[PDB]
Amino acid sequence: QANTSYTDYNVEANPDLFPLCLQHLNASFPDCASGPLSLTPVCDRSLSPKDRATALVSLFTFDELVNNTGNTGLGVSRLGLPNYQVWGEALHGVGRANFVESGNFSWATSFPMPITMMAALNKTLIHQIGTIVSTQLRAFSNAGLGGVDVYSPNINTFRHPVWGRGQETPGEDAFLTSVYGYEYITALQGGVDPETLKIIATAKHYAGYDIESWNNHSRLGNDMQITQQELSEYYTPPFIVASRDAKVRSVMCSYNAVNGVPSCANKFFLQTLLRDTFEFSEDGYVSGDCGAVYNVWNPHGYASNEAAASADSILAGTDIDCGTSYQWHSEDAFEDSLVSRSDIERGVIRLYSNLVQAGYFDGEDAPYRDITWDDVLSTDAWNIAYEAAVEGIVLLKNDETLPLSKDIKSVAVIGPWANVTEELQGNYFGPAPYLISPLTGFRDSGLDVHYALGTNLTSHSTSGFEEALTAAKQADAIIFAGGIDNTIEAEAMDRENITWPGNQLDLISKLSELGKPLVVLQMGGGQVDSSSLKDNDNVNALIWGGYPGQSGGHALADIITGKRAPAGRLVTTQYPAEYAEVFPAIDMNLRPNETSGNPGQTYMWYTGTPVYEFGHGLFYTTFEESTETTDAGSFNIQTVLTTPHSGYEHAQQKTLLNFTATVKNTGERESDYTALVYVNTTAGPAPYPKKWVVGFDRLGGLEPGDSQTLTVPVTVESVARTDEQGNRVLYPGSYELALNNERSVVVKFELKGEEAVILSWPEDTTSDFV
Amino acid sequence: QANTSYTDYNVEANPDLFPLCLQHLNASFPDCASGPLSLTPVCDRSLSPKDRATALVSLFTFDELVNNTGNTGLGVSRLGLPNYQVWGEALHGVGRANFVESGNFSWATSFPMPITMMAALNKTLIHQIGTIVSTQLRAFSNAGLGGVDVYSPNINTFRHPVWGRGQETPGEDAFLTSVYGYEYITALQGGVDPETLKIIATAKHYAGYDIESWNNHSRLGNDMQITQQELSEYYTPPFIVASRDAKVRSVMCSYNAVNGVPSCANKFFLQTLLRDTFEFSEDGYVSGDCGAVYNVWNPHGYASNEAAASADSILAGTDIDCGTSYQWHSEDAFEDSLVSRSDIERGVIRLYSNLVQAGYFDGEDAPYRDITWDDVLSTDAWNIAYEAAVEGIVLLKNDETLPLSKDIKSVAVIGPWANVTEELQGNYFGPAPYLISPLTGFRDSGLDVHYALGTNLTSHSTSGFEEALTAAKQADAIIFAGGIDNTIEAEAMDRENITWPGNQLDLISKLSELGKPLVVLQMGGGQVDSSSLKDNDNVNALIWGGYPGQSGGHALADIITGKRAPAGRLVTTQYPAEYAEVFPAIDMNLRPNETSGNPGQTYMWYTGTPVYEFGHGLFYTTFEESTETTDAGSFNIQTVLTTPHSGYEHAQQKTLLNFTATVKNTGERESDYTALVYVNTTAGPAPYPKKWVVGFDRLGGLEPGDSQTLTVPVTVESVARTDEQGNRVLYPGSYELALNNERSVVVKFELKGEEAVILSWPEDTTSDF
Ligand SMILES: *[C@@H]1O[C@H](CO)[C@@H](O[C@@H]2O[C@H](CO)[C@@H](O[C@@H]3O[C@H](CO[C@H]4O[C@H](CO[C@H]5O[C@H](CO)[C@@H](O)[C@H](O)[C@@H]5O[C@H]5O[C@H](CO)[C@@H](O)[C@H](O)[C@@H]5O)[C@@H](O)[C@H](O[C@H]5O[C@H](CO)[C@@H](O)[C@H](O)[C@@H]5O[C@H]5O[C@H](CO)[C@@H](O)[C@H](O)[C@@H]5O)[C@@H]4O)[C@@H](O)[C@H](O[C@H]4O[C@H](CO)[C@@H](O)[C@H](O)[C@@H]4O[C@H]4O[C@H](CO)[C@@H](O)[C@H](O)[C@@H]4O)[C@@H]3O)[C@H](O)[C@H]2NC(C)=O)[C@H](O)[C@H]1NC(C)=O
Ligand SMILES: *[C@@H]1O[C@H](CO)[C@@H](O[C@@H]2O[C@H](CO)[C@@H](O[C@@H]3O[C@H](CO[C@H]4O[C@H](CO[C@H]5O[C@H](CO)[C@@H](O)[C@H](O)[C@@H]5O[C@H]5O[C@H](CO)[C@@H](O)[C@H](O)[C@@H]5O)[C@@H](O)[C@H](O[C@H]5O[C@H](CO)[C@@H](O)[C@H](O)[C@@H]5O[C@H]5O[C@H](CO)[C@@H](O)[C@H](O)[C@@H]5O)[C@@H]4O)[C@@H](O)[C@H](O[C@H]4O[C@H](CO)[C@@H](O)[C@H](O)[C@@H]4O)[C@@H]3O)[C@H](O)[C@H]2NC(C)=O)[C@H](O)[C@H]1NC(C)=O
Ligand SMILES: *[C@@H]1O[C@H](CO)[C@@H](O[C@@H]2O[C@H](CO)[C@@H](O)[C@H](O)[C@H]2NC(C)=O)[C@H](O)[C@H]1NC(C)=O
Ligand SMILES: *[C@@H]1O[C@H](CO)[C@@H](O[C@@H]2O[C@H](CO)[C@@H](O)[C@H](O)[C@H]2NC(C)=O)[C@H](O)[C@H]1NC(C)=O
Ligand SMILES: *[C@@H]1O[C@H](CO)[C@@H](O)[C@H](O)[C@H]1NC(C)=O
Ligand SMILES: *[C@@H]1O[C@H](CO)[C@@H](O)[C@H](O)[C@H]1NC(C)=O
Ligand SMILES: *[C@@H]1O[C@H](CO)[C@@H](O)[C@H](O)[C@H]1NC(C)=O
Ligand SMILES: *[C@@H]1O[C@H](CO)[C@@H](O)[C@H](O)[C@H]1NC(C)=O
Ligand SMILES: *[C@@H]1O[C@H](CO)[C@@H](O)[C@H](O)[C@H]1NC(C)=O
Ligand SMILES: *[C@@H]1O[C@H](CO)[C@@H](O)[C@H](O)[C@H]1NC(C)=O
Ligand SMILES: *[C@@H]1O[C@H](CO)[C@@H](O)[C@H](O)[C@H]1NC(C)=O
Ligand SMILES: *[C@@H]1O[C@H](CO)[C@@H](O)[C@H](O)[C@H]1NC(C)=O
Ligand SMILES: *[C@@H]1O[C@H](CO)[C@@H](O)[C@H](O)[C@H]1NC(C)=O
Ligand SMILES: *[C@@H]1O[C@H](CO)[C@@H](O)[C@H](O)[C@H]1NC(C)=O
Ligand SMILES: *[C@@H]1O[C@H](CO)[C@@H](O)[C@H](O)[C@H]1NC(C)=O
Ligand SMILES: *[C@@H]1O[C@H](CO)[C@@H](O)[C@H](O)[C@H]1NC(C)=O
Ligand SMILES: *[C@@H]1O[C@H](CO)[C@@H](O)[C@H](O)[C@H]1NC(C)=O
Ligand SMILES: *[C@@H]1O[C@H](CO)[C@@H](O)[C@H](O)[C@H]1NC(C)=O
Ligand SMILES: *[C@@H]1O[C@H](CO)[C@@H](O)[C@H](O)[C@H]1NC(C)=O
Ligand SMILES: *[C@@H]1O[C@H](CO)[C@@H](O)[C@H](O)[C@H]1NC(C)=O
Ligand SMILES: [K+]
Ligand SMILES: [K+]
Ligand SMILES: [K+]
Ligand SMILES: [K+]
Repeated sequence: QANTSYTDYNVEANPDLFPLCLQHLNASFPDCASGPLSLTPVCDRSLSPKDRATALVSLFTFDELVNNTGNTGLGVSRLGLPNYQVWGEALHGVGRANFVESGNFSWATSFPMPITMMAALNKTLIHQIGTIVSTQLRAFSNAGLGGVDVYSPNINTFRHPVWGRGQETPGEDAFLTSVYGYEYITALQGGVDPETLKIIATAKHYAGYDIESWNNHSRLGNDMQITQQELSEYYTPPFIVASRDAKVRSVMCSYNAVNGVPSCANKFFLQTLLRDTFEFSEDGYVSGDCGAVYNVWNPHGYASNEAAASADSILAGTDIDCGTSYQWHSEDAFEDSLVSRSDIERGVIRLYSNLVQAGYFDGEDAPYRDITWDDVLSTDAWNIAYEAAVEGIVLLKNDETLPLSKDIKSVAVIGPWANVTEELQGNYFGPAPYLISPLTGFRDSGLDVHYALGTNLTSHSTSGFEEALTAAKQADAIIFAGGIDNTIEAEAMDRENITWPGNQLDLISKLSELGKPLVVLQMGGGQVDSSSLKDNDNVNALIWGGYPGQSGGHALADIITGKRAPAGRLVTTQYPAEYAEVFPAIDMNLRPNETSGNPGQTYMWYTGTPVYEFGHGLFYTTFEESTETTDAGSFNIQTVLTTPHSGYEHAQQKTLLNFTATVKNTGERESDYTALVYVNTTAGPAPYPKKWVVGFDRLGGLEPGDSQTLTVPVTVESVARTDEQGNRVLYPGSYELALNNERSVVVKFELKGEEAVILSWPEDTTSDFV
Repeated sequence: QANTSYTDYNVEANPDLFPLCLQHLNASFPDCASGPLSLTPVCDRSLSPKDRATALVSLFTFDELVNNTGNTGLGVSRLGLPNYQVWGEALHGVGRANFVESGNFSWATSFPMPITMMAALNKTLIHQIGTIVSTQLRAFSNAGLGGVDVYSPNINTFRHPVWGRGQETPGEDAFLTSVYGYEYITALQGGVDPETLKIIATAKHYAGYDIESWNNHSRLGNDMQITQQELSEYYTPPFIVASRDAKVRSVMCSYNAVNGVPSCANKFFLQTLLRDTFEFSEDGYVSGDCGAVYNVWNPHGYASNEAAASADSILAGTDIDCGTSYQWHSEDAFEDSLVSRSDIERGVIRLYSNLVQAGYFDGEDAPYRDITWDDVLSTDAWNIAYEAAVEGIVLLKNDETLPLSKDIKSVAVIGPWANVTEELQGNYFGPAPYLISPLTGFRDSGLDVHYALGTNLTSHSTSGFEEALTAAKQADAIIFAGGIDNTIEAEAMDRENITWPGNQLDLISKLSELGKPLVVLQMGGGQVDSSSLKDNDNVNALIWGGYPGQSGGHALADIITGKRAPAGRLVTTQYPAEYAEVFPAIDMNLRPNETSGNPGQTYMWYTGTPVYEFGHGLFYTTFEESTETTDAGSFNIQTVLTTPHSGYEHAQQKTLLNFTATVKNTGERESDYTALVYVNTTAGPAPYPKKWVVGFDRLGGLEPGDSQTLTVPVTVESVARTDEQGNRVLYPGSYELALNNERSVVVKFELKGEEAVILSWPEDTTSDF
């Protein structure tokens, strides 16, 4: 929109937002004791949030209203209503507060990226990180340095491995991503529809959004073709959980179109599904992504100008524009009879219904107003950022080599990821209190360190190889730190292949020839094809370290020395290189299609051979896994659905059965234990998935010789399939539950009786109406 | 459904309901102190109604749930959840409680029918009647003789004069019917979204429902073709007001189809309009009319069988079935994958959310649990049923014969409506404490009364004429009581003409030849063509008495003797007879169509000459009306919509201007004064309405020589028209406001600027999908 020459947004994936949209605001609170609103209904705490917000908005002029329809809400000076910034961020830490240069409020805790947080398979960790982030956000708000809503979490799935924003997600699985959303959202908001909202969370990006730019296909003009079956079974479940179960107060509509219609103008998505099917809060608001309303016109061409784009997005259910479309074009829309004043008010009322419920109008003694800089210091000092990295690092390959023997006195630390700063933080980060590189972690370890760069991330020069081989020949062991970073994968920048960059694999190869223990760190969010390292017996160990955050280097060193033990697992598939060449990344069809050369997408459908599977991870000990009951027997679909469901809003939320096993540490070292529970079946119509996740857990601190019971509740809805119309359906037939990729424990069950619908999927009558 | 031989419901207008649907239930309250529910969340008074209702429904088995999807909810004995009857009625008084034969709870106050209540043009009267009905319903509830929801009020409009249920309505105008609805609903519920609901009201019948049976077109099979412009401008506003403004907690979906789709299976009506456009309560529930879900299958054929009818109605948003379709076919629908269990639960959760908000779970000290038989007696003793009849009687014709001069000592009281009982009550009534006929009113007046039947209502016999002509010759003055009743106009029985029945006009004609003062009472809800009486100089006076309720004869006699003075006005058009012969009553098009022989419908569009107009009524005095400012000047549409709107949810609810006039009693008797304020314009699309109502009021007790100020707020929304897509739009141009049919005061105003949409009408993408 603010471009200075011709810009084709069908190819360019970065919008050009106006400075008003990008402006940070100095935050403050309305004065309900003595200000102009003090004797008016918005300041009457006996009324509902909706009645208070409706009363406030009735006091505005139209010009005043329109100035508060965008993220940069200019306020209403006449009424003592402050400016209010909707555009906050908290992907993995406070991200878009008004950080000062130094001293108080100059930093916030930088956790690992979500892709690393999820690899821990610890739902309690995601919840605790959300509670700290929520506290830190409220500290910035009380200092005047931010608002009380954030555009987090990202609960899209990492469906295709090239995606430049997969790093922001909990991986490729809808079950894990749903649970991540639930934990992070309920932590941010301070409970499940609580008395006072702590931070308003925003589930994004709804929906069908998982490509930035691949092969020139800009997100801003992408029109993704998705079957109702796959929309219902895969592209929407995280949002169903966020809306129905976590009770999220905001959803962000995506830049892209689906089946012809931009999300923010998509009456089927916002009204028929989110509000009428997914039980979205009656007071919930939809934010457009930043420029997405403008994109309804340019470049989608769904509306013929920006005033018509604004009207179509408001009438579909986009309440707040991240942008300047509503602020600068809603008056023209009104004067051209495209919208009523009441239509424009509806979204601002919803926003302020949530600010009322967060205590914005309730004065200095309301909940969470007493959080200070000292609460940022004391929550950071818990070192949960370090704990998260320790739990989410994944061991892909090991012989005897890790943890390093007491005989290893010196390490050569080599490669582009060894000496780093902000690379540790991925994207959507604020300033950190410190950043510990892998180099620094080893320097702090008390091993002798010999550092050589060796090669840059994307280089075809061997200039630095000799210095690196020299360091390696004189050390007892070699740590090579490489992979990808946000110079390769970012917002508006998908990868065009899924191989290691530059000549990193060539230097690793030469390092493997020296007769020394060789440990490789594969960093970054997306996976790279490590088949050459898998196959090389002289590459002794391989770790995926993701984006490990402010304490990353200490976590990596502590795992490598065995001060801590790994138990993370991959939450995406590491595909072979050819996967990214053989079919278009914009093909949204999950099921294999030999005709189109689609081999099937994600661990659920892929018919090829991963380098390392979804759910792969190794330990510093051995486990023996067994169950008392390998055959859980039969359950009648009609019986399970027709008994009472005390404690659940819906019958299908009940536990169908517990997956239960005995896990014994039969090895030499204490370790945590991570478990994924997969279901597979021939029930329902072909084609059939290989399997799908129905549960997960992390057990803590199994000492050598000790046993712990694993108990994973498998719900009725977790084993439902999806019919060709998008209905969620329980089908009669044979099922198996399996522990991990190797299926160490298998529990069989049968569903008897007739098919039953558990979710009725509404017909899309709006997207193609004439 | 329960028919014993083949029944064609395309022609037959009465459903055959199963006895379970029709069964009255003994009412009781769940025990949240000591019963099985006491330790569960539905008995936790700290939670929301919705959370409490969701928690209750989660305790049920599916078979228990399904037994509570119909109006006759069987309860859940395991949980101590009582049976609960959703089918209550309170059209104009308690109507469907478990009345006992004699003594306490054997009767309730029987007010005039709505059509007579509205003719008073007294919005406070409608509210006060609702408050008394609400209090009497609560007395029956506390006695275990009723529930706490009613299928009232009827806020359809009396669009076509043949309709057998027009009597139940506030007349043909959408503004009046919207105000009636708002006042009666807020009175029933005990406020505007109050803390505790008093009685759950149900706006009915949504939508396009205004024909029973005319020319064998049964309501059960009728598929009414309505433009989006007329659906928005006329057939839905009373429901928009009921939902948005009165905050009604229930809507009843109608028997008929509109534009191919039965109302109860109509996603556009229930979801896109009522829920997504009209701000229906997030906890509100839709009831089908009694048998309506069954009719989605038989006879509409929208669904192929009763299970599919049930599933389509649930998915569209019909929460509760008045009938046995949900109770006896829901399980089949679930087992055939037509609905989920959550789909079936949604409607019962909505019903119980309202029952929780009415204090149903809150025990004997909850609000309204202290109302007893004492409160029926004390509210009845206020005599508001009498006052309503006095205020809603309409004087159509008079030459100073009324009120009767003191020289009249004897009256001949003749005709089929003289000696009556339940005729006074119209329909949807319970037992009354007493019923005063016109004959008893005159016997109580201290006039000497000579009674003669004269003729029966629908008679081809002159056998009683001689005895009536004799009584008339012997008396000083003749009162003829006639018209129509529920033997002519009823549910499942439209009129086939709009003329006086039998030979009543022949006997009046003969009585007009005797050189005595002659007063005719035209009784019943629909109008009959009284042109022969208008034109006969020897018919001295004509009164429209509607259905005037338990005290009706005292109200008529007190008007006629001048103990009270009439001020009511007609709330429907009295059309000439040929109006009911020249175009089909099932044509819903309001705008005149010369090709189809449609002359335009209602006072807003009719291009013919009424016998007596909508808004016509006479007084026992003369009034002089004037205003200081006849030109209120210009208003800019953008300016008016862009200033603040403090105290209003919507800008368009603001007053645009006040219509004000000085009204002086220039005559010799104290009188009330009634006013209709009409607007007319050349703004917006042709064709142009003749006029439409934007306001009304009733001033009280103007003594001779007394002046009062009439002040009627004209809101921005009241003068908005409707475009071809159904949007409510304010148009620039020239407007006139006019006091009454004679336009005694005219105030001009101009709107300037650009058209503005004040209500965006959503596209119907579902009806033809
Ligand atoms: C899956 O992920 C889980 C979640 O992350 C992992 O569980 C976490 O493990 C961490 C690492 O061990 C624990 O971190 C250490 O915490 C202690 C402080 O503990 C106290 O406070 C904790 C936080 O409390 C707040 O948040 C919770 C949870 O949301 C609330 O419930 C509280 O009310 C409180 O809320 C406030 O703040 C929030 C956020 O702003 C707001 O939202 C609220 O409104 C409030 O303002 C709390 O969790 C602890 O509670 C545990 O311990 C209690 C007994 O002490 C016990 O009653 C509780 O039941 C709970 O018990 C369970 O957990 C403990 C956990 O270890 C078990 O032992 C127990 O048996 C039960 O399972 C507690 O109240 C902190 O001091 C540590 O930091 C020091 O040590 C670390 C080591 O890593 C160093 O790096 C630091 O630098 C630091 O060093 C200082 O102190 C040293 C010792 O004194 C000293 O040596 C140094 O010099 C230096 O001064 C850690 O930060 C974490 O508590 C725990 N979280 C939870 C929820 O359990 C889980 O392990 C993981 N894996 C698996 C397999 O599950
Ligand atoms: C348009 O229609 C209007 C509404 O019907 C007409 O106004 C009505 O006129 C009638 C006839 O004159 C009059 O009837 C008399 O009422 C006498 C008792 O009055 C007191 O109580 C009533 C009822 O109170 C309850 O209801 C109202 C709400 O409707 C509520 O606000 C109260 O709190 C109370 O609630 C309780 O019951 C309800 C229902 O069950 C529950 O919901 C609730 O929980 C409670 O349990 C009040 O309305 C009266 O209020 C008037 O007087 C007070 C001050 O005294 C004023 O402050 C108030 O504004 C109002 O004033 C208006 O009316 C009075 C006359 O009453 C005028 O003087 C004044 O100028 C105003 O017009 C009282 O508090 C009752 O004793 C009397 O019965 C006796 O006479 C009859 C014959 O007439 C005999 O048969 C009897 O046996 C008795 O001997 C009679 O019933 C109504 O009170 C009045 N109603 C209202 C709402 O104003 C209006 O005339 C009409 N026409 C025009 C031109 O406007
Ligand atoms: C679930 O997937 C597992 C793993 O592919 C299938 O395993 C086979 O089961 C049969 C017994 O029915 C054995 O004879 C084979 O040896 C098994 N193969 C493996 C790889 O273990 C299982 O059949 C699938 N179950 C369903 C119900 O779909
Ligand atoms: C409002 O309606 C009145 C009719 O009541 C219109 O007044 C008539 O105007 C025409 C001019 O076209 C005259 O021929 C008639 O004599 C008028 N009749 C009466 C009874 O006054 C009036 O023009 C309409 N105004 C608008 C703005 O539509
Ligand atoms: C910006 O790009 C658009 C096309 O996306 C174009 O129409 C417009 O002219 C450009 N603006 C400027 C100032 O170059
Ligand atoms: C709207 O915001 C602009 C700045 O973007 C400001 O100059 C203008 O005064 C605001 N309008 C009103 C009515 O406050
Ligand atoms: C910095 O923060 C600490 C802890 O909340 C506080 O004591 C100190 O007053 C702050 N400094 C200023 C300048 O406010
Ligand atoms: C590490 O990188 C920093 C820049 O962050 C650079 O200044 C420093 O010289 C490098 N350290 C070594 C040992 O080369
Ligand atoms: C690595 O990149 C830096 C920054 O461009 C450059 O100065 C340096 O020469 C490169 N080193 C090698 C070994 O290529
Ligand atoms: C498989 O791909 C081919 C070639 O694009 C296409 O014609 C066919 O519709 C696809 N099948 C499905 C199930 O989408
Ligand atoms: C599953 O295990 C949990 C935890 O022990 C238990 O409370 C629950 O009753 C079990 N559910 C079933 C179906 O066995
Ligand atoms: C009732 O009438 C229907 C047609 O409406 C017919 O199908 C059915 O057989 C009748 N029932 C009986 C028992 O005659
Ligand atoms: C209601 O109570 C009466 C009196 O005990 C009893 O005769 C009748 O069977 C009960 N049930 C119904 C359903 O009316
Ligand atoms: C459902 O209602 C019938 C009566 O119509 C009754 O016999 C039956 O017991 C009820 N079912 C349950 C589960 O209560
Ligand atoms: C009937 O009502 C009166 C209240 O007027 C009360 O005193 C009496 O006890 C009641 N009769 C019975 C038998 O309950
Ligand atoms: C009036 O009708 C009643 C009830 O039909 C009848 O019993 C009575 O005799 C009639 N009165 C006269 C005066 O005919
Ligand atoms: C009027 O109808 C009644 C009842 O059908 C009949 O008994 C009576 O004889 C009729 N009277 C006249 C005058 O037709
Ligand atoms: C007038 O219509 C009624 C039904 O409303 C009918 O009984 C009567 O025969 C009709 N009169 C004539 C003269 O056709
Ligand atoms: C008038 O009626 C005719 C005949 O039914 C019809 O074709 C025409 O469309 C109608 N005109 C309007 C404006 O509806
Ligand atoms: C209109 O009349 C009402 C009722 O008296 C009054 O409150 C209001 O202020 C008046 N408004 C104008 C514009 O005069
Ligand atoms: K492949
Ligand atoms: K009679
Ligand atoms: K006519
Ligand atoms: K105002």
